[PDB]
Amino acid sequence: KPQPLNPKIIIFEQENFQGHSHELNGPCPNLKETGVEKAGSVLVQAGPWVGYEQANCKGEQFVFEKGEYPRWDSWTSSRRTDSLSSLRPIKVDSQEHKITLYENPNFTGKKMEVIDDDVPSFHAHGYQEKVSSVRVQSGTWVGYQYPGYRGLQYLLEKGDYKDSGDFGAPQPQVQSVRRIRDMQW
Amino acid sequence: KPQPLNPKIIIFEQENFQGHSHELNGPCPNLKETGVEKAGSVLVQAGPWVGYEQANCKGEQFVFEKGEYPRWDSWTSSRRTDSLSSLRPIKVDSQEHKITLYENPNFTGKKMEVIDDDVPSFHAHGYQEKVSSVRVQSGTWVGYQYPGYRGLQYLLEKGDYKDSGDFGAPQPQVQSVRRIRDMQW
Amino acid sequence: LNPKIIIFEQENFQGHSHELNGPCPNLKETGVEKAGSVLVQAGPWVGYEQANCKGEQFVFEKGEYPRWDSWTSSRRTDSLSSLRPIKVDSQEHKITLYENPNFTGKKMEVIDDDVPSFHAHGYQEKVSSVRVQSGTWVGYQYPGYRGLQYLLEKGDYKDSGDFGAPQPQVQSVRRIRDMQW
Amino acid sequence: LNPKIIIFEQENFQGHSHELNGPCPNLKETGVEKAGSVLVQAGPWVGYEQANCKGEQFVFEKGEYPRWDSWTSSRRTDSLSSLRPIKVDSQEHKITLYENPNFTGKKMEVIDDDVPSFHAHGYQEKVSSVRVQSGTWVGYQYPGYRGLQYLLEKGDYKDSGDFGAPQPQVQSVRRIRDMQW
Repeated sequence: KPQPLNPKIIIFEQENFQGHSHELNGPCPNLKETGVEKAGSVLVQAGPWVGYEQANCKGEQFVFEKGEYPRWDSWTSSRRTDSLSSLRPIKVDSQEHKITLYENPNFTGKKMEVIDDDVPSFHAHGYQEKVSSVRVQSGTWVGYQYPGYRGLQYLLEKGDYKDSGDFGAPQPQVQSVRRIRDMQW
Repeated sequence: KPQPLNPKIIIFEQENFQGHSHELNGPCPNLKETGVEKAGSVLVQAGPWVGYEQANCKGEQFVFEKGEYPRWDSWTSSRRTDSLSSLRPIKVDSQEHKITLYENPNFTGKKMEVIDDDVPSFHAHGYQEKVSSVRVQSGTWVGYQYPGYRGLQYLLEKGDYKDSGDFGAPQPQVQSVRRIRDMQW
Repeated sequence: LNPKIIIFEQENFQGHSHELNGPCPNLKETGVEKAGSVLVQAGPWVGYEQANCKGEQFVFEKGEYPRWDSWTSSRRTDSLSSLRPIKVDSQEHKITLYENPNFTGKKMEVIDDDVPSFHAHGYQEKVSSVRVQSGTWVGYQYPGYRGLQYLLEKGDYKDSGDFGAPQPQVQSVRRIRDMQW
Repeated sequence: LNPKIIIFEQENFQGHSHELNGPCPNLKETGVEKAGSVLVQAGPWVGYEQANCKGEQFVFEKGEYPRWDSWTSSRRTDSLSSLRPIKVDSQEHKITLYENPNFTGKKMEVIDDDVPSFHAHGYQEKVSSVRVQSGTWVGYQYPGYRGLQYLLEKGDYKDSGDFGAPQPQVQSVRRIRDMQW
């Protein structure tokens, strides 16, 4: 289906998602000046978002996340109800480290997208093709030449690498990947 | 393609996988009584396998894994050559913990297969359907009712569970999963 | 220590204190209906709505639950009827590097992860024994997995030789994860 | 400590010892052509075949490399021509729970993982401060994530109140992983 370019969330009316609801797509510090008045139920189609008990954002919050929230009890283990007054999307910080290898130079064709997780045989994660291009989004990676990080070593830090010509290889042969994980200087 | 029911590995002859090779599918404590004589190169189509320098299995081993091993230097960072004499498959011990949720009772239909990794919104790992069956292969899991492991709790230990009727739920509603990870008794 | 849970009388840990170290089907009548707290000193356990460990459930991990409002992210249950220690299927991959031989002095316990270099872990000593508890590992000579490989698998390695190490040098250890067949 | 590498004269750490704490383009001529060892006391660094840091590479992590046979899982290189400290992009998600207020005494550092219960981690004390370094976390009241939620995000929380805690109770912390939009 279509992939949202922003947070979504349809706080309802009759609970159980029955009837009469409004979709809010970004901060909304109140809820009367909303099609709705009292937080009926909640449907989250892309989050996460963080609530509040007191409009203008203060009070006992709650963290809603993709899924269905069928009724008041539903987003408060607290049994402390009096619904939804503030609704802000959580703009979550998340730290991944990605190197993405490419089939043919110029970063096109079949790729092998790896993250944090280190990989020894590219041949076993299903990639089989030669490796000619690479775009290092983050982390410090050290791509070997055979499986079990053995043979020829190549350092691969932040920056796209278009050819072995600029990523120091003879045969565009990287069987394995390793992430450097620690410094001490 | 077809999924092997056993280890594979075609130690070759002319290096670079050129010419004249033999496929070994299980322990083979020697290599003359092989189409081959001297470990030319190695192609592994399903491993891992562990070698040796001295037939009958003793000496300086090496661990080959899916991928191509183009020439002697290739599976020895040691530069200590004199090829392959013993070839045994590694029958690796690996410990995963799996709970696998099901769409319709009787463990059929759309499933959500989770491992070690805990999951909060099933709705966000792409599963959307109700949850009526479950087969707990391992680990100690505690499946909630909404996202963020909230609402109703269900314990789910080793054993298949055919209905809420036997897995204690009212509405076949498990939005989240959690693995118990530690004991202290 | 076997399971240790303390059922109290009322909120905020006041009054009636009792311990428990095993299952309990009708604790409700064993002398406990005033369940207005819960302390776990070792578990995890499980509570119930009804008794005989049947009914909507709850799980206790360890530490305080001042009011029923922790175990019932609601209130649609009954009053704590039964209890029961939980049995945890938790697998781990433990290798343990013994500096001296036959398990002595310096020691490195590795649990699931890959170690490109022992030095940075504080391990600067030789290696002579290796008693593998789970999983398939393979020990390198120098760090970064370069050098001599040493499959190390479920079992005991008596000496560096006892696992093909000419010299007792092993600076790296990494888990073998997959199985292709 | 800045990068610290010691280039030696010959095998097994014998002879000529030199330290290094920065890059070095032609160390080969700086007085070092007899590269028959390498000790890393802090890195990681990188070697080269040729000089100017150009040529087939190698990486040193920390601890001993008695003979060229570690850095060259071959021998198709030149003799150690340049060196250079490495810059590591390593992200972590650190939350740190300060027992007293304004950062004092007991403290819990959490790095990436989910903590269903602090008690089992040894943390049995209240909470009053929380200085979040990375990632989006959310603090529970009781353990198992039941109770009061507290988004805790990049920044400093001065007191339990300073992050909506009526009472300074927080037994669980779990990372928020996804972003849907």
